[PDB]
Amino acid sequence: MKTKLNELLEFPTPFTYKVMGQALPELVDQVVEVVQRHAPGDYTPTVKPSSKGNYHSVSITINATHIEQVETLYEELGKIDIVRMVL
Repeated sequence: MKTKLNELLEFPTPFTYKVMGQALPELVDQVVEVVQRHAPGDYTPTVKPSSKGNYHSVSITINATHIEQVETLYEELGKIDIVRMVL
């Protein structure tokens, strides 16, 4: 595929990302749902206590076949109105 946004080189590379922000219970649900719909295989975000129970920093693993694909996947899981961010 060649769209210069979700697919171009067609090569699934390991993207070590960290979605840090507010502690969201649906974060792991959207992380595995958006990472599977775009890249083959199920993945999850390892949440860790960074500052408090209200704010959590998770490490999401993703094998997006394109560079910009992992960017849209982060927006799909981090679309909450609260502070959402990714490494």
